[PDB]
Amino acid sequence: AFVVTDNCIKCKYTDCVEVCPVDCFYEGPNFLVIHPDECIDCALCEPECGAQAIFSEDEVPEDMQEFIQLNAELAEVWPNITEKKDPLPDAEDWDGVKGKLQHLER
Ligand code: SF4
Ligand code: F3S
Repeated sequence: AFVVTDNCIKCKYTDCVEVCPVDCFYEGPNFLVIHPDECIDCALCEPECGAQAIFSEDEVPEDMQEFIQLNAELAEVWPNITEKKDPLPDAEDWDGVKGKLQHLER
């Protein structure tokens, strides 16, 4: 599985969904996750994310490991998203800001 990690939060560009051949992205108010059972590890979404938030599960930084099960948990409860939409307002201001997990909205 690939995993969405902290910098997606409050940015949510959604550039990643357009290349996902299996549509396994799931949508929160201010964050996206990857459903690890449906994801086929094609890696195509990784270079599409301007916030560089997406990692292969085995390359998730040590300080963001919590995001692995968080993706799995929220992918079960959020609605599927298969089409690009406008990034969140002020996404540029939050791109690069650390510890945005504290801002995650369910
Ligand atoms: S790695 Fe491929 S299948 Fe998995 S979330 Fe990214 S685009 Fe979709
Ligand atoms: S910011 Fe989030 S919505 Fe997709 S393009 Fe990057 S993982």
